[PDB]
Amino acid sequence: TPLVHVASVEKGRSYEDFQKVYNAIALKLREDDEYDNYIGYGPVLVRLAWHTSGTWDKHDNTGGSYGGTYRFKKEFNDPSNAGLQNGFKFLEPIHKEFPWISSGDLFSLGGVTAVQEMQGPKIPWRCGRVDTPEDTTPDNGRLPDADKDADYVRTFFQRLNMNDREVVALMGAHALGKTHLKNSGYEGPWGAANNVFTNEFYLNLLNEDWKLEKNDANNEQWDSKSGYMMLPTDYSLIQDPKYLSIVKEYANDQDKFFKDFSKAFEKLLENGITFPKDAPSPFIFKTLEEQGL
Ligand code: HEM
Repeated sequence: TPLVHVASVEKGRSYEDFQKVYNAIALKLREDDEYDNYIGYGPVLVRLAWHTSGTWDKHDNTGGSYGGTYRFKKEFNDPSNAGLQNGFKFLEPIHKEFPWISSGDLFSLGGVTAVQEMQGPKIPWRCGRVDTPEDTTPDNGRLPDADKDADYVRTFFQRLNMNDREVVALMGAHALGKTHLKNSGYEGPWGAANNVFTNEFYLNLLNEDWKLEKNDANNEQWDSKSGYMMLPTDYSLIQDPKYLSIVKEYANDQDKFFKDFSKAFEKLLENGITFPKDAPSPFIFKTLEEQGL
């Protein structure tokens, strides 16, 4: 038997209210810019949007972005979530300013905000997630391991109802940010421009000379002479012939990657949620640049 989670618009709010939150997040991202050696909080916000959505299970409709359960200790302390506390504390002051927004809507909106402010595509976003109680927090272990191969990646993502194209598009977000030894047992960025959203991950995967090395934590990762790295799960995208075709596609067509990421990422953030027919349409927020702010 599967739960239903129906979206309920937080009371009386409309598009101008959520655009105000987006703007608060965007402004903080622009100011609090020294984090992680001047990478900024953009990438950890996108990670946080993904980890809070990616516990979803299509089979029983548990986990996912709806309940905003990352705020509970079982989930907050998932070893897979190590590092994400920095994104949570970045958002805490925003939530105090806008205490009316649910936790789900805030964690997911922070990811949308960060992608757009890092020059990525527009991501339509829908409000309505409702905080659910502590007993609904998912058990640890639902997020993926990095030391596996293409068959594991494909199987993992079937749980999230993601197909080959969606998975490859979604992994493009590893253009952003980096791995941190003390968080995950891997170290290094995937590329040079790690707080601008581009198709650089696919380019580097195809064009770099990758060498399998062991890092100071005794895990294997692929390293290049440029100073980039790839997780085994990243690198498996060029080992699997179906994945590789899509990697080449996104490497050679920026716009297509942007459109496919937008669709897949929205779906990720909305998995598990039922929207009434009279729910508002998806919002498309303007960036600070578009508002002239
Ligand atoms: C195979 C599945 C995935 C694996 C194994 C994986 C693994 C990792 C790991 C280990 C990190 C580094 C954390 C750290 O130690 O600092 C990371 C970072 C990141 N992941 Fe993935 N990830 C996966 C999928 C995704 C997806 C689908 C997204 C897109 C929403 C995503 C977005 C990110 C981002 C933005 C970071 C950078 C965070 C930061 O820079 O602090 N990842 N990932």
